Amino acid sequence: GMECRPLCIDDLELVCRHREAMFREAGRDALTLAAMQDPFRDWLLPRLADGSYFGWVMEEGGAPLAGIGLMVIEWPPHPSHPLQDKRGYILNLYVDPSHRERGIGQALMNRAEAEFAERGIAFAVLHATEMGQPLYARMGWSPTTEMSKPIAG
Amino acid sequence: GMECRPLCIDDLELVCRHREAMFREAGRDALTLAAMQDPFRDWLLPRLADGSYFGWVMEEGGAPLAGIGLMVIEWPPHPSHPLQDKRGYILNLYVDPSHRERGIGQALMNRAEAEFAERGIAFAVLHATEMGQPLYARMGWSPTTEMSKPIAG
Ligand SMILES: [Mg+2]
Ligand SMILES: [Mg+2]
Ligand SMILES: [Mg+2]
Ligand SMILES: [Mg+2]
Ligand SMILES: [Zn+2]
Ligand SMILES: [Zn+2]
Repeated sequence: GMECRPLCIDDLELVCRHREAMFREAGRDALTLAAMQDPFRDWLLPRLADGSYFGWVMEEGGAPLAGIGLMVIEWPPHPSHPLQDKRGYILNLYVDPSHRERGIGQALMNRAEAEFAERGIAFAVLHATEMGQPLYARMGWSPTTEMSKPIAG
Repeated sequence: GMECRPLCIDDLELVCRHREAMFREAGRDALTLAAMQDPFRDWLLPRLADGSYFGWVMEEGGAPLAGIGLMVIEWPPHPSHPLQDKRGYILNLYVDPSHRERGIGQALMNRAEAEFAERGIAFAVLHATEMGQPLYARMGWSPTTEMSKPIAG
């Protein structure tokens, strides 16, 4: 059957694979993801260790098919969370391509949101792929007013 | 004349005033901003002190008319900055209502972006108000795929 478990330190490679696959499928350049590979792994390692990167893995008979990441990031108190100097952040949601008609992505999102609730977090954000956006909207997520610009990059 | 200067620790109250005015004018609830007031001030104080919140003030004959804030936040290496575990963040841009036809907002944005360039930052983000958005777009800023959801808030 299908079971969910918390991420652990031994999931380092899994998370890196999920991140790359998610971005590749969303149309990011393979060479850019190759440049990101080692920097991301080096970033993730200590944060799995100290729990600042947490999340959940969905497994079929013990084999990981999907994963999600979550963080609680420092943020200035804000009208969406006037009393809190933090917000939730969801990242690296990836579901195996042959297992996308089973509610896995929604199940992992539910686990992530529930974890934020348990932690008393007022407000959360994520950066969607075009593929994920309809699910997030269905689940009560709204587009923000964020904008971006390359500076030296 | 009009002169720009770096923010200093004595600008604590100025920055808090700018933040409130910016959000009020953007249509955020006055009561919510009132709830944010003390938490935000307490958050800002040590960060002005240590430079993690930096920025610039525009003055007319020594009287502050406008300000902008900038931070370099921790972030996982990402396809928009594959080699860097950080991104630039711009916040609290406010211009006195009687001085909005003078290019001040664009001038402060230019100073902020140049500061990020000096610091070798690859990529930056901001959260726009509807009022600011046309300027940012003119200045080469693009909407992101960020979405948000209240959790316990
Ligand atoms: Mg283990
Ligand atoms: Mg954002
Ligand atoms: Mg001073
Ligand atoms: Mg964002
Ligand atoms: Zn299966
Ligand atoms: Zn004047």
